[PDB]
Amino acid sequence: KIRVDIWSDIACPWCYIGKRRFESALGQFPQRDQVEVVWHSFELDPSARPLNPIAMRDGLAMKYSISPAQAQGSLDHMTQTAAQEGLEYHFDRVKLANTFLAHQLIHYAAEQGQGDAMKERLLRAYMSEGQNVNDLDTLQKLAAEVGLDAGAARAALEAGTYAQAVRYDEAQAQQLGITGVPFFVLGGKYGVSGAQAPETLLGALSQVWAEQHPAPLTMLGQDAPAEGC
Repeated sequence: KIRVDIWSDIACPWCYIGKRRFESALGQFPQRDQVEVVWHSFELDPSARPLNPIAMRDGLAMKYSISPAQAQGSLDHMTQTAAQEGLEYHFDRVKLANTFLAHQLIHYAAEQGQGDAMKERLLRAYMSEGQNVNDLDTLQKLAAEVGLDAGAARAALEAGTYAQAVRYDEAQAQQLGITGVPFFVLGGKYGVSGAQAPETLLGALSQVWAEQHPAPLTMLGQDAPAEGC
């Protein structure tokens, strides 16, 4: 097996682009059935208020200290880039929500083996559908659409069951020196930073697989005294 640990935020347009680019690489990878993908929580703004009422453009402009026009240029670039991945962004509709509860929902989903589908649904909800991913009703609905037990998902969110696990994911990232997302870890050994091209990720997958499958040796001589486990 090859394990791929991916750190990502729901509020992260480059993370969604990166998810698609990774999926393209994985589709090209002959041993894709041997790959285990695990999503890990990362918050770009863990101190974000529950819901920040301003436009994403203005939020971005404040974050990077730039003009509304250049902030718009940035949004436009990301929109155009995402369109090449089949993604239709609607930044004008984005609700600037704290994503802590959404990350908790992905943790809930992953216990049911639906981590990726939940991650995917939340990215779409955030980037394309103008949904508030801090809103409990909204999260419950999205859980239902993914095929989860909507009532159980809601209860887990209200109890904060996966809160610690999310914070641990975030601490893990800090310890690994991960300061920007999306970030890929392969085989617990190799780091790949940002929304890399499919070719790069496919190359990494292939490199790791090859490393774990050396050519069999040609044995010489007879077995001599040896010790084993």
